[PDB]
Amino acid sequence: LIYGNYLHLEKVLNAQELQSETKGNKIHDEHLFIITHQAYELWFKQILWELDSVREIFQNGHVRDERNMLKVVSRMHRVSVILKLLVQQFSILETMTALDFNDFREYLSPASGFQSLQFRLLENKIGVLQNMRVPYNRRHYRDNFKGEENELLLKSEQEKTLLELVEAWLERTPGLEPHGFNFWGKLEKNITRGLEEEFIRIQAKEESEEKEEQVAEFQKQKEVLLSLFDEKRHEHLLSKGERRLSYRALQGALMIYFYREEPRFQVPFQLLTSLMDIDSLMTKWRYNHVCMVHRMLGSKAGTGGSSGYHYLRSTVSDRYKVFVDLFNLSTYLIPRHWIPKMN
Amino acid sequence: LIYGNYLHLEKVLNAQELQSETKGNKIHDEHLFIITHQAYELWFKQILWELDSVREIFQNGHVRDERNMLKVVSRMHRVSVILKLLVQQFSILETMTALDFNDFREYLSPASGFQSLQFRLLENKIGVLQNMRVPYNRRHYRDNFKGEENELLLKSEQEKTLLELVEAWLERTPGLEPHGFNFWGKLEKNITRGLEEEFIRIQAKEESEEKEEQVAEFQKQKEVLLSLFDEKRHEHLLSKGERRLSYRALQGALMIYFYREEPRFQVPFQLLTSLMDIDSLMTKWRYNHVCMVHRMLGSKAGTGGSSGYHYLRSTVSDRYKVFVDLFNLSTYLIPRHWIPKMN
Amino acid sequence: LIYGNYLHLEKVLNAQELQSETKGNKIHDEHLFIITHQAYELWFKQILWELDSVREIFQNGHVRDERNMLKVVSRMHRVSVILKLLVQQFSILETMTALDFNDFREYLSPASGFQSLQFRLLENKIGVLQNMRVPYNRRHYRDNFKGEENELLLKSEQEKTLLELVEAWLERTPGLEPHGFNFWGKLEKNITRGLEEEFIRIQAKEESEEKEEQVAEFQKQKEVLLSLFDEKRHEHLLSKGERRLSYRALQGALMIYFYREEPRFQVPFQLLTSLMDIDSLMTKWRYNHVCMVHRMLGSKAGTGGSSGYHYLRSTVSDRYKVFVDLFNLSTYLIPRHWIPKMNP
Amino acid sequence: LIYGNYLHLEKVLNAQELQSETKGNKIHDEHLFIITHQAYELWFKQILWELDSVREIFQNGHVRDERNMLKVVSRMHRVSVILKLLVQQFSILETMTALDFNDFREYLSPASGFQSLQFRLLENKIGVLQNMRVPYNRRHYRDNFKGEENELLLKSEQEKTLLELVEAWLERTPGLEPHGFNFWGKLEKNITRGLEEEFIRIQAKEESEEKEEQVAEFQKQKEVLLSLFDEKRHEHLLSKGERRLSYRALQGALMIYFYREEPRFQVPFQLLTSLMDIDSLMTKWRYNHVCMVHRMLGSKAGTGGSSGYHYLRSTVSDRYKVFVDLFNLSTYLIPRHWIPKMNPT
Ligand code: HEM
Ligand code: HEM
Ligand code: HEM
Ligand code: HEM
Ligand SMILES: O[C@@H]1COCC[C@H]1[C@H]1c2ccccc2-c2cncn21
Ligand SMILES: O[C@@H]1COCC[C@H]1[C@H]1c2ccccc2-c2cncn21
Ligand SMILES: O[C@@H]1COCC[C@H]1[C@H]1c2ccccc2-c2cncn21
Ligand SMILES: O[C@@H]1COCC[C@H]1[C@H]1c2ccccc2-c2cncn21
Repeated sequence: LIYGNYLHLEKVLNAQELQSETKGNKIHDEHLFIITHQAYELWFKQILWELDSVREIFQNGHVRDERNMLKVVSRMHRVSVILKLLVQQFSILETMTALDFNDFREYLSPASGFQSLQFRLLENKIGVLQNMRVPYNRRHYRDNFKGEENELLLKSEQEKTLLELVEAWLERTPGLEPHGFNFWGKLEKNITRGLEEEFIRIQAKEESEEKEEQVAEFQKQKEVLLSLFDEKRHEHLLSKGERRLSYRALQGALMIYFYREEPRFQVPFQLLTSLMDIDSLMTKWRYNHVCMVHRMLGSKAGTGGSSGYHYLRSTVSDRYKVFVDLFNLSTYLIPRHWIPKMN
Repeated sequence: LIYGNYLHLEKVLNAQELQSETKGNKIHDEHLFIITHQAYELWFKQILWELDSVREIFQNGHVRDERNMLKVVSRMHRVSVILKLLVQQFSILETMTALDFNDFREYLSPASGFQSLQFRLLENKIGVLQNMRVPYNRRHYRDNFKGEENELLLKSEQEKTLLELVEAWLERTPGLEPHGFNFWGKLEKNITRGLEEEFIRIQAKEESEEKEEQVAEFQKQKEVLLSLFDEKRHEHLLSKGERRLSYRALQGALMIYFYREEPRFQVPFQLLTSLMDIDSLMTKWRYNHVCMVHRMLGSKAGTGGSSGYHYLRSTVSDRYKVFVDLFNLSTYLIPRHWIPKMN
Repeated sequence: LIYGNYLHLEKVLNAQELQSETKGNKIHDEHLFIITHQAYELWFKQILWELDSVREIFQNGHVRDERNMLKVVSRMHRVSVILKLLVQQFSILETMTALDFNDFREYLSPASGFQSLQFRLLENKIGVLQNMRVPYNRRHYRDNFKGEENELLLKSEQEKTLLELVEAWLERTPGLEPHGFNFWGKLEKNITRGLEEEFIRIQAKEESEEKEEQVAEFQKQKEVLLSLFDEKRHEHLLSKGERRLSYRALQGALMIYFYREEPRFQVPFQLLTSLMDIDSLMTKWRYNHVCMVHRMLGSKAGTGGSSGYHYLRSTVSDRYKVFVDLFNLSTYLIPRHWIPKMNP
Repeated sequence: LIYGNYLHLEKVLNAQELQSETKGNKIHDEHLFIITHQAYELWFKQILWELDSVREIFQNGHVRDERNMLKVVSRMHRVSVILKLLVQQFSILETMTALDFNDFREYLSPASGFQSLQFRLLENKIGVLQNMRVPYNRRHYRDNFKGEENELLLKSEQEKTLLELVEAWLERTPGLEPHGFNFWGKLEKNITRGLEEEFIRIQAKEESEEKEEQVAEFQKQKEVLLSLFDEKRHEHLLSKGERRLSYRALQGALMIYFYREEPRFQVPFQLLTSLMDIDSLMTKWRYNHVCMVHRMLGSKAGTGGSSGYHYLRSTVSDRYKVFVDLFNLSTYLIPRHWIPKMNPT
């Protein structure tokens, strides 16, 4: 073929219709606003392309096969790389002044950011749960989409999410077997014994101002480290939304996290890293978007009532962090010797 | 002289003393931790060097002289550039694993993060207020310091801060004069007349859901826009800490913000931009530091039974933003034609 | 009005046709290759949109009017910001392996990067010159285009380029007037007297190997500074292509460069800076692209009998630098006191 | 200990002596110039710390042991990360104007950028050879040093470089054994038969314009792919300096490069990638340092009538790229099916 025809530039480079130009008063900066979003949507399409291919590798149940595992890790890293660029893409819109923006703002109404199907699909496919999704202007997230788009968005809710699939894989981690290696058993013993060593040692220190603080630190460290073995706490925190992964998935995640230097757990750890990197960048994107909406509209300007800036500020939270459990693995790090070994 | 002697490399490259190596068990990654902090401290010294030079240009009262104004804007931009790099410097410490970090963590005690004199001076010299700051372990920030350091740290609180100096400059903005150009007067009249025209436009509009939805938004925006002309409200918000700049400073800031395209207001706006950039990057530094402490240490782990991650997450707030008023200027943007004519 | 309809997502998100998928054997990484180029082309469209608006502000002859000058500087800075991002966009294609790329490479032929109309227009509108443009496999860039495209590409060559327009503006700089301020005169005298004083200073020093180093450097710098006032040398370098701006434009550029701290020359300098940034980033884009063609195809693999990597290596040079004269202004920097004082 | 004492800030933050201030006329921007270099030198110290630890892991001969292999790959990646930041650090010095720079430039003489011991050690320890070093003002790089420094710089030349150590490791790659798996044998046969099959499809009537260029390209590709198996050519290119790795090392590198998707060759490939990244970033550092030396003092000025810019422009070349052979692995890229099948050997 020919470059332009292969890339369908007859469609791509003929999709720029300025509403200010259509309504007479053509505003120059409107073209930047069009291109920016079109670039974002092209990248969301690519993110979904990678995400759906990764999801299907899991659905086949052959993720553990080293060749398929690499495809997952690499494509997950790619999404991380795309998102990294997408955060930097805000710097283009920083060149647009608040004044020049408002010259065309009026022509954009009533079109909303909530009408970005690709962003919504991307959120749903990762594992952003609808139940613990903050509602704007007493209106639900799916009311903006009314048609074949609503049908496609329902599929993303129903179908197995990336979190659901990663949970499944984490549950099947070798070494968790109580009759086999028994990681959870061995760990509980070394930790309880490690803390007994620690409590007596913080007591075998001179009665200073530092001790009333260290004793109180112990009651919270001991609480955190042992609550790991309390399954009822885990089941209560899951219902609240404070935890996403199942108890067995959490055990698998901790195993990979501790044995990250081991050859068998290097690549599974890389995947966990990529899942955390995707979540951090999804947050940085939301944060950089919040700043953009504050610079252009203000902390009070919204849609027929409540400010848009205050709804979006509540989306830049740990509730929107799908792989929140993976971030909390670091709260349970124990000295190297306390980790059960091998022969 | 000679490269090494000029750069005093006999001091710089002979300041790396590994505590794990001193206490026998040498940990390799400890050297990375030393170098990173030494690089940060060199950059904080440079930030303070620029900041103090900018502060003294203001103190002389000749900041309005175009030649001195350029020195300020350029040096303020430089601080923005240094901070941009310091945020990126976290990526170096991302190469250190949580496991390898804990191997030397023990040797670091009792040295703390808020024992960094340069960072504290940097906060104080910008205008981070002592009353408007969150305490860790019910202790003050100055209690960790003693002697000559505590003496130097009190000077930064007492002496005129960058905010105090910018406020002073903003108060002396030409055009605010009520018998001169009378910007504030002209503005208030234009906003009243503007809202009136906007109202009869919404009133004559065909009675719908969007007609009543627009009335609710009009009433909220009308309230907001005229709240700007209530000086006692401003005075009450200043005491609460919700605002930092004086009422006359806020008027000057709004003048530069609206007339940013004017030749007389391009450079003063660049300064306001750089000040906002500094505040944004100071936040991004705090945020990137809190992501580092959440994956190196725990969400509950800290010093003396305290927050740790939770305290450093309360610093990543608008209360630590010194130039908060400058960010809120956007919440008062009015259509281009409502802005009073300059000539 | 709806988001998708406003942004014409029915066109944009329905323009992804994988050739490997069309020919059966669907290659996954091909979709990344499509999206990447489509993103690049959307950004080239935006760069051209800004560039053409800047060019028309100049063509009206009212660029010296501070309000129009700001529009130019700001939009030129925006192009710099867009280019900065496109350089970083190569990092996306770094995730694609050489192996996975060759699985679909076959399905792309005979389509070439030389068929990117927008990139060619972008080069021509800035002021990349055809006569001093390296030819690939004994074939000119315009041979790869036909019809309406070839007609539109001819217009970009004929019409006033950004360089031609900036040159025009630089020629009309106040202070160059020999009967007025006479900058070039004052500068020539001052550089002569300055070098004389600097010579007394080096000569009165103690005879050592440090003195002979300062001598050889003074002699070299004396040659460079005095060669600036040689207009025929400039005229000869212009014909060779080693310089692009006219002698009077070069004088205006030096004036802005020295008086950059002055209120009247702050914004004109910002423009000069922006142009240099655009040239630097256009080079960094070419460099980051030649580093991808090497990694994906190799040092010797080309289209015809010629090497792809070797040709693209010849574009990452100073001949493709439109604003090359602006980069060389630093070679003529003189001590602050040698600079002629300003008239109030 | 206390933060300041642990980090020896009494040394670090008391090492800033402005020469313009010492000679009366204090220039503000001089402090930026001091801090920038001090930051660079701290990072060069850290790069050397990682580099020397990586070099000793190789010298022990236990680099193939998966646990030690990871230490190497990770620390090599860290150097890549530090260098990435060092390239971005030039943006700090971009805030300094050419005019403000020249106000203090005079006070810096006769100190030179060549007097950076750490940078020289870093170059020598990687594998930048003295035989292929471009000379400035007809003065060798070692002449700018004296005493203990000159003694320490000689050690870096003598001792096994990172290239020498990587070459050694590449030579011992499993599968190269002619009686074992015999990769080079299998590969040679497959490339010959592969080229034959392509020639039969090309030479199959349709004498057009496109067909002749396709013959010209086949003939050029056939030449390059076959010249790979000519060990005589390789040893001639090694003596010229156009290649750095030994013929057996090149074979090992190609094996990892083709079998990169294999579980046994994932981590060795990551190392090769990190080595190439280090080489790319070392170049980007030199290039960004060339742009800066052009913006300040121009393109003609330097030392003793010799151009500073022009010399640093000649260091941006492929001659300074130590792992140049690794970059050229992409030139001998063959269709997936031509690559020999992996059997347990
Ligand atoms: C001029 C800059 C921008 C402004 C002022 C802006 C404003 C807003 C506002 C006010 C909202 C809340 C919903 C609404 O009324 O639309 C929103 C939502 C959103 N915006 Fe933007 N936006 C901007 C740029 C972007 C860009 C460049 C993208 C990328 C495609 C984007 C994607 C979205 C998405 C996906 C949402 C829904 C977010 C969520 O529910 O979590 N916006 N935007
Ligand atoms: C391994 C990575 C790091 C960890 C785990 C870490 C941990 C902490 C912790 C827990 C705190 C709270 C106070 C304390 O107990 O010390 C803190 C404070 C602080 N850290 Fe670090 N830190 C790290 C890296 C850095 C770096 C690279 C710098 C730069 C010099 C830095 C500068 C500071 C400063 C200035 C504070 C006081 C912050 C405030 O009060 O707002 N930290 N750090
Ligand atoms: C897989 C990565 C890429 C490879 C291997 C590649 C390869 C090449 C090659 C070999 C050429 C020489 C002409 C030809 O045969 O096409 C070329 C030219 C070109 N490529 Fe690419 N390219 C890549 C990515 C890109 C991207 C992402 C863009 C951005 C749109 C791009 C834009 C161009 C342009 C505009 C030219 C003409 C350059 C000139 O004449 O100065 N290429 N590319
Ligand atoms: C104001 C910016 C700078 C200028 C004008 C500058 C100029 C130069 C010049 C002219 C040379 C050639 C030798 C000489 O006469 O010194 C050189 C060499 C060098 N510079 Fe700089 N330099 C600058 C910044 C830096 C920085 C920030 C570093 C980092 C430490 C650096 C490191 C070096 C090194 C290591 C060399 C030797 C390079 C080689 O032989 O390959 N320079 N510099
Ligand atoms: O409703 C939004 C108000 O601010 C301006 C953009 C408005 C809206 C919008 C309309 C058309 C095309 C894109 C976008 C967009 C992205 N994020 C929010 N949106
Ligand atoms: O208190 C911190 C707990 O985590 C480990 C580092 C601890 C502390 C620390 C000890 C020694 C030298 C520097 C620093 C530093 C900077 N920011 C935090 N720190
Ligand atoms: O001719 C190029 C050889 O390498 C593969 C891509 C080939 C060509 C190509 C074909 C189709 C779509 C885009 C591109 C592109 C960008 N820069 C070069 N190209
Ligand atoms: O030789 C260089 C000419 O330009 C000014 C700096 C000169 C020289 C220099 C003097 C003192 C301290 C550091 C450096 C350095 C690093 N790279 C170049 N330099």
